[PDB]
Amino acid sequence: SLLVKKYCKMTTEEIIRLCNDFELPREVAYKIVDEYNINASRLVCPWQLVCGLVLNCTFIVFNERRRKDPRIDHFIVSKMCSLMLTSKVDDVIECVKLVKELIIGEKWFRDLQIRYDDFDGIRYDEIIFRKLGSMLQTTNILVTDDQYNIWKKRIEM
DNA sequence: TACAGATTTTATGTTTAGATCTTTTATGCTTGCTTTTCAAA
Repeated sequence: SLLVKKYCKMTTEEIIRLCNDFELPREVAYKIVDEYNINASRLVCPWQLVCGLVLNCTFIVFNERRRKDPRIDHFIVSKMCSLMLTSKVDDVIECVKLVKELIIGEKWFRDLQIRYDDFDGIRYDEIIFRKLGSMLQTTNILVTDDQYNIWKKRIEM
């Protein structure tokens, strides 16, 4: 598996072509390249770092269609194990959980979360009522209005 | 004015909460030396 081999050396072309497999814009891929170039000589398994960075970027870039459809979350992680030569899925989840704490406090990741409105999966208007202890926050019991509208369109079609 | 009772004043004892200083002991930095896994060939 690609998550096991150590001390690999990579080119910029491999990183920028692996970034375009998941449909990322140019500046996000450039920030992924720069985050790799900062920690170039102080790295053990670069494939894990690149995999988890392109993951944590493509949940943020594709959060709204993940809210539209949940199985895309099972589609991006299925595309990753079909490229990283890894049989199981839990290694990729532990990989992204491990690389998440390395970029959490940085300015570019904060600006990405601001610009694409991810904030660990929910809007600012929802997270400011969840942290305040507002009981009037939207609970995860009923479906959303857009989901009800597209379901009613599916019924009428 | 006048005296009985209530309250204040002054004085001392009892117990608790806490400060300050002193002494002995733990701990952390410094320097030198030796062990032991780690990225590279």
